[PDB]
Amino acid sequence: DELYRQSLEIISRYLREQATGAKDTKPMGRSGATSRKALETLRRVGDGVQRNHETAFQGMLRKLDIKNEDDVKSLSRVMIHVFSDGVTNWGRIVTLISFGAFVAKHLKTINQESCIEPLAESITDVLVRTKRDWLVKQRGWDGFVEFFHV
Ligand SMILES: CC(C)(C)c1ccc(N2CCN(S(=O)(=O)Nc3ccc(SCCC(=O)Nc4ccccc4)cc3C(=O)O)CC2)cc1
Ligand SMILES: c1ccc(-c2ccccc2)cc1
Repeated sequence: DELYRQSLEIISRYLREQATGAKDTKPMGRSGATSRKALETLRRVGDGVQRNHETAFQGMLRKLDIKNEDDVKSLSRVMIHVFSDGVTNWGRIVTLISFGAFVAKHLKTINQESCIEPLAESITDVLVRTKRDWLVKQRGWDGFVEFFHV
């Protein structure tokens, strides 16, 4: 599925870039022009959310204590249910991705870099399994870039 593949492309690249401090220069797939604009957006908005909500993110990180792939697996099963409840908006979706980047930075600190790709997959699974129809209706990643346009 195309939407899953493009979402994972953006989400995995943003989480790994936040954790390592280096950009991925490997080519993107079809819709690469949109994925580059989505990453430019996440570098502005996602970095901003992590800074402005640092104390809440630290509290959530400390309580969840994600330190391995099994932790990511267990948490993704419950978060598919939690993320399905309540209103859907681009603010909620960028906060999920921003929290993923916050966790990815912590995983690099505890020498668990190998857990960033499964984390990006679970973030993508949570997002696409619960919001597929909303994402499609809101013009997908083009809609995301348009909503946060400066
Ligand atoms: C990849 C994986 C490791 C699986 C993963 C996936 C998701 C997350 N979650 C969820 C998404 N957020 S959010 O900040 O985007 N958004 C939220 C943050 C907070 C809240 S307040 C209410 C949560 C609560 O206390 N429920 C609660 C408390 C006790 C019992 C039952 C329910 C709700 C949301 C929201 O979107 O529903 C971050 C934390 C973490 C890790
Ligand atoms: C239900 C619906 C939306 C949110 C939410 C909104 C903004 C940022 C993070 C989560 C939480 C619970």
